[PDB]
Amino acid sequence: MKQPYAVVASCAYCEKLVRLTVLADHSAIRQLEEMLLRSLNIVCPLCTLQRQ
Amino acid sequence: MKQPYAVVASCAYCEKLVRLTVLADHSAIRQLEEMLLRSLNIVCPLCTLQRQ
Ligand SMILES: [Zn+2]
Ligand SMILES: [Zn+2]
Repeated sequence: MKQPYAVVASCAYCEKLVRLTVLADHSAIRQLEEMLLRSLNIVCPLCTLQRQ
Repeated sequence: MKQPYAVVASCAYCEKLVRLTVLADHSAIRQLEEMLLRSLNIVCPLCTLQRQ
């Protein structure tokens, strides 16, 4: 069962919160949240272009 | 070494392309791309709110 899930994480560069939605099984969401702890950061729309 | 990486994937709901940037080590990016094959989909801004 894939389910919709709201990901919330601080931008790599500016620590603004970045919100994105994914559709994923339980284990993928658990995996993603584990990645977000240390190994992966998401980037906000402005920093994704460069200027904060 | 974390590096910036442009993720491109089709929206779960509408198959519009969704682009996001992450900062991640090699193995995390490999892991993410593996997830995107089957177990995880990202969702575009409009579908993230509901109306396509
Ligand atoms: Zn930012
Ligand atoms: Zn969409």
